[PDB]
Amino acid sequence: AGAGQSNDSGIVQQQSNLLRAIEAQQHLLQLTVWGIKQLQTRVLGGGGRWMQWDKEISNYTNTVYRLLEESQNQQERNEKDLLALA
Amino acid sequence: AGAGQSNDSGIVQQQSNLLRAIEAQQHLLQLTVWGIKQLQTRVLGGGGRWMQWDKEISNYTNTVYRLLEESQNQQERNEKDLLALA
Amino acid sequence: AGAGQSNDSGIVQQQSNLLRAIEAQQHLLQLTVWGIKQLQTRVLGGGGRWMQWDKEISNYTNTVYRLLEESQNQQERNEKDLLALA
Repeated sequence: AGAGQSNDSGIVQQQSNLLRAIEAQQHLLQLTVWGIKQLQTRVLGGGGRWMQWDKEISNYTNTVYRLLEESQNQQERNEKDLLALA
Repeated sequence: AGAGQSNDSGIVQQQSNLLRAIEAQQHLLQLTVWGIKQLQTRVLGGGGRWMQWDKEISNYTNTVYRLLEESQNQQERNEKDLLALA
Repeated sequence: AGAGQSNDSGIVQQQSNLLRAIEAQQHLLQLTVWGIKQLQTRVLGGGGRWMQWDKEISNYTNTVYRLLEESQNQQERNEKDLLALA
């Protein structure tokens, strides 16, 4: 009962934790993309398949962004709902 | 009570969100591996430590895959169980 | 009721699953950083912006680590709390 609330609070906290981890990993991913681009641009050039790659990176980066936004909104909703619990 | 159900529904939705985010990040990871392979193959060759790297990438990619599969199954189970709630 | 416990157990299991996935992806990330470093060191050298990059990678890697540690602790707490449920 009170046991239930504490558990729920712990699970909601845990979702915040995991969201935070995925966010930091997204920044790591973008840092790796930067490094690869610095090498590809310098070593390879040249265009074409790398244009495919660039757009593919962009597409997936944007879906992660949208997912993280949706997850942020859901997190605040969940935290609000947790706080209204009897 | 009904408050509890809404919270639970929100937490389950949140797990789906995070699963989706991790899936998209996995695709980003594979895109970065592709780019690194394109450079390594071209610049470095050559074999050996990069064979270690390739198998290491494969091993970890496979555990993520298996984890995502297990997570998908768990998600459907959770969603089924949520729906059976009184 | 018992329905509630099973759901909660499923959600806690699901958090463990996602934590595991993020952990494996972190190892993949470090493997990609290794490969990029092997190319940058060989092709580019040279220092400076790559020193920025190295510290940036380090900073974010450390926050993921700390987040994963915090998430591990939260997971054990949640699992303990789940087990004390009536």
